[PDB]
Amino acid sequence: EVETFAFQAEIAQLMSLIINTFYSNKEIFLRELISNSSDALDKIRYESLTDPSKLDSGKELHINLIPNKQDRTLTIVDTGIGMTKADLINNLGTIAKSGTKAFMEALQAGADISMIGQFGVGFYSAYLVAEKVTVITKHNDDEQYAWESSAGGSFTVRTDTGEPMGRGTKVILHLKEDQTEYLEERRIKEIVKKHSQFIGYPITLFVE
Ligand SMILES: [Mg+2]
Repeated sequence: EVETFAFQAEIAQLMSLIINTFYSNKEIFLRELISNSSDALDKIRYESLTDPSKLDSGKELHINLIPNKQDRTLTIVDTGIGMTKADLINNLGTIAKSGTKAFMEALQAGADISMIGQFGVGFYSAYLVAEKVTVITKHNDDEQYAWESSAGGSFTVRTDTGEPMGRGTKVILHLKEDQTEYLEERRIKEIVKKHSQFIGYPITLFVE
């Protein structure tokens, strides 16, 4: 059973801007996703100080980057806090609406795409390089869900029956045809070194 939801207008506009604006420095998408993973890992870490039981779903806190040329996907996996169904449908868009308006304020008033992360909506930079984004996520006390969107104003949520995750998030980037460079090891390495070198969690770049 797949449910289909409309993005809030403001979020749909943001996604259209990202997809349509001429902007050659597409590589910033990876730092934004890794940053989001790091924040999610911080979050489970501090929540589990006043509730150790939140770590029963997994104690390891790390990030995997997994390229698959056969599927043409780049997956950013973390064991962070993950996201509830209530997050995926409502709470994320509630928070993102304000940060989206600030970001588009600055885009005309002293800014370029590369500061999208300072307004909490860096996730949507994924559409610089991905034609479709699939997000698998598992939060404590909720089930595992698959969120999916190829933009166009809508997204889907379903219960995930695939490989169970324990706790965390997988962002699966289905790369555009002309963006397979982000499957190449040298390229991913270069980008992580340039923009993500001081993240306080292990980042494992899988090979192949
Ligand atoms: Mg929305």
